[PDB]
Amino acid sequence: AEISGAGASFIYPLVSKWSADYNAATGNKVNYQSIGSGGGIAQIKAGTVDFGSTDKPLDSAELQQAGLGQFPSAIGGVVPVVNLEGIAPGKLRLTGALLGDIFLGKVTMWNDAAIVAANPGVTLPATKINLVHRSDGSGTTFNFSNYLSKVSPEWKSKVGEGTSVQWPGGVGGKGNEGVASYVQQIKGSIGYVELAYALQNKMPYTSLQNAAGQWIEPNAESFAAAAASADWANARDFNLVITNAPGEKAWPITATNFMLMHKQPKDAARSKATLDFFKWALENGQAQASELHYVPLPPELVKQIEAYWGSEF
Repeated sequence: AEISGAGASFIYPLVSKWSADYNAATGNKVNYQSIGSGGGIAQIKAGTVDFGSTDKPLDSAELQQAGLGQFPSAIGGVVPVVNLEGIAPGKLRLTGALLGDIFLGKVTMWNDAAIVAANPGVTLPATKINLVHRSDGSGTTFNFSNYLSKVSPEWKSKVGEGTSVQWPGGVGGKGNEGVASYVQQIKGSIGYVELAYALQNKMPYTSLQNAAGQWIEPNAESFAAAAASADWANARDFNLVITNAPGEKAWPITATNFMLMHKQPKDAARSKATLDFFKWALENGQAQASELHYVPLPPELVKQIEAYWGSEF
């Protein structure tokens, strides 16, 4: 029995692993196309897939208009990644305001006084910062630009947030893989990817300062610390963005991937089979999530989701 899904590259490393493990355990096949959140929303609204995947949650008004249900799948994090010589992953430090100024093109050199001051003892080149951003409609760009809007008033007014924004500069890469590839190809570059892409490529991601003023390294622990303040119980359709999370251990660009399905499917058998996969992922696929440095959904959230499936589908 075969289900089809498409969307967010943010969750693709996890969906791929779950699909292989779910097949071993049940004999069922899950097919997933990594095409970005914009692509995911478009394909599910076109009815070409059984599920769409996006890291930008849709609001209740949009879900009602489209006849869709929405639920989280797993929590991850967006991380700034760099191509700098002699920098270990996590070593480079940026505040949210400084990261905003870099992506705005206000801070254009690696030896800019703010970068040097935040990184004592780090050797920085006297070269241009080469920006890399997503070219496609992206949930990773949504969570990144959403975070930047909260910590940079100039970013909020000039660029704002969304699956696509008007980037002041840089090159555009397709998908998280395309941003990773461009960062590897260009010396002195800076991009943003979901943590699993920095880890599989052995790329230097940066530390970021959280709203509590602590220097944080992106990992399942810091993502979980950010997720700990999420009020999922009071969210409608799980519409909640968890960037700039409070508290001492939170990674400031923590994000949730969401799955989208039709509340009244034309194929009841395939829709039931889709929910069969997601129930397995949330109940039996937590080790796989932790292994890839995602945060598996906690039990109360899984209960809320299963109740949502019951009432909406």
